[PDB]
Amino acid sequence: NGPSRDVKLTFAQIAPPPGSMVLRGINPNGSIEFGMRSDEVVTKAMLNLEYTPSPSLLPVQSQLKVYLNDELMGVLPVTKEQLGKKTLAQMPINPLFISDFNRVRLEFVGHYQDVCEKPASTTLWLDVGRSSGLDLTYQTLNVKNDLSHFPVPFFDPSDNRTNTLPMVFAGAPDVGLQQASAIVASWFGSRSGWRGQNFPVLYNQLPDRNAIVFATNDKRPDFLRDHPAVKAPVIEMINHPQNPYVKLLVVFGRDDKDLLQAAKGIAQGNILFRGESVVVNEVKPLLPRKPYDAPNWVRTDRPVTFGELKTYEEQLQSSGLEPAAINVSLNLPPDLYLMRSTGIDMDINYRYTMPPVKDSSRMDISLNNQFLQSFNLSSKLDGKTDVSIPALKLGATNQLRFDFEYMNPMPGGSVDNCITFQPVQNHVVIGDDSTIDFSKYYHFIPMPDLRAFANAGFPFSRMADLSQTITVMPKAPNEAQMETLLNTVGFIGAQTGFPAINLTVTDDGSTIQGKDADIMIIGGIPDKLKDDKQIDLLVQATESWVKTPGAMAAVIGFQSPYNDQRSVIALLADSPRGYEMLNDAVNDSGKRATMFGSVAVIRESGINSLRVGDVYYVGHLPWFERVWYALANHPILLAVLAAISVILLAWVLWRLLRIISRR
Repeated sequence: NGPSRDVKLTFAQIAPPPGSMVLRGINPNGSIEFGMRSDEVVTKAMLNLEYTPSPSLLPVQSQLKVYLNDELMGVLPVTKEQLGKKTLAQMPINPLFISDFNRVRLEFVGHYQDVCEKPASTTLWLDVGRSSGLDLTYQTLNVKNDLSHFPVPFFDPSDNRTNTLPMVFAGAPDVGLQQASAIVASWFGSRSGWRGQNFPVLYNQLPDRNAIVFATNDKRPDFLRDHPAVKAPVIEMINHPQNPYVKLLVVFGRDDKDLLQAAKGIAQGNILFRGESVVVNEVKPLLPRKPYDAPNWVRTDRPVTFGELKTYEEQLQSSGLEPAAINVSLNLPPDLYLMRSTGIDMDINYRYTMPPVKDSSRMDISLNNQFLQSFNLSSKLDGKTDVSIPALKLGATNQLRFDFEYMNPMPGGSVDNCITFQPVQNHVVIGDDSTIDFSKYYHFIPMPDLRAFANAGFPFSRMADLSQTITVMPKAPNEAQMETLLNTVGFIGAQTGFPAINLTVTDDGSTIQGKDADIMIIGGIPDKLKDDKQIDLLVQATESWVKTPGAMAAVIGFQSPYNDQRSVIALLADSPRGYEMLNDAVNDSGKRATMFGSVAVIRESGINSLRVGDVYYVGHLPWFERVWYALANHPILLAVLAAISVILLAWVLWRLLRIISRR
């Protein structure tokens, strides 16, 4: 037996509630995409359809095929009495061909006239209902308990849903255990990517999921008893003592240092986990990380050529009668200075198939579903394309999708004589020689803002490995403080492409005096003031603490009075219920992006965002070129400065004239 999940997914083709997709004679293919977890087995597959055929098609000579993976298992011909009203459709699918990946697509073949039919006509059309999709039930399988498939039993990069793995601790962690948990949590985030993370911690209890257990040979979580003492950090894959269906991950050691060493090995040496009970003895770094070298972010040392931006094999080309929209996902750091009116040029060298005659076909480059510019598609077949695309996103993932719109050439040809021909298809490819320029750009941005932090985590992800980062926690943190820390570092790890293994966590504010690093505030300050006046009072309340040493959830960020070059970030609450709603506010991207300014108070109903305090700037741009931007805004003042220089020239000329006369 075992637990089973009954998932329900609709057609992969876009179908907004305003209007569902229609299978016409020009595009009769509708594909459904799903993936397996490499651990579940399909027990019962069911497919439901609600189709309404037009009454202008022959019943017998019109059918639709159902494909699971390049094969058919049944057809559903339309009867004479079915052409008018809607009817349900039940089609079982044999669960034998579902190994790891399937493309369930349906094709429509129909006929409306015998002696002469016109392809891609309007009189024939098919549409499906809203509730039309596969109904397959998964089933948990007994894994062979092998550690070589890391991290497949914990996180398989094949699901479209967010993961949720708890991290049970030994109870009341200390200064030497929090940092190791952050390192492991961050490495999951660097692998989670856009799927999202959720890390609910526990204490002295074991859940019914694939959790992770931490032990230091002392104060074991009341189920690791009778285990002999270990002389080395041992990582096992023991199962749940009550049911052998979930897989845990215990980490052993002798003290705080031992567990930290084991955690670093997991996040770095993931390619040599063999068998079971893998031990690590010596893992040390050799070289630091160059600034702004996150794998997800595009590098600026030399212009890239879409070589590492493919992240797929058959993405830069399309085929078939209707070519698909080729898209490229790119992320850029938010440090690119604005107010330059320059843009980013392109060097696209796409090649296509020669059309027969001048069909006036056009190709348009779209950006975030917005029309930008269209070109011609005739070469009497390779065309150089240079364009500076404005209006980027600067922090969020912005796509550069563009499609190839082709009209049917010679639809009927002759009207008096019936002509029938097979539909001809064509291919298209963009090429890997197209480059974009990021050679010499300067880093400059107003620092006291949370939009950059909420989109890319700039105030903390300056270094890929987080060489300088200071986090403070109250003594003996409860579930809330650990829960909000693990998600936050995972958010930083998710945006970047390298786990944070060099960060540190302290327990008091005495060690941060004079330190040149990234100060981060997590926990709770005295919260007693009324709801009316948190806009201004909280500004000095947190500042007074940094210098020396129906719930509320406020995130703030201001200048750190230690270096005048780094930003502090503070997360405050009053009740554990506040932490839970604060985490839910940042986990989802639906409303988290709607957060700008310094102070962002989280309320039960809505989010009130405002900007207060004195702003400042970050980065190191040439001071000589700074005046160029300042003089740009002041047009009248620039003329006055030139006039003053010209007026002073006359005084020098008068003195020169007197000197010339005396000469």
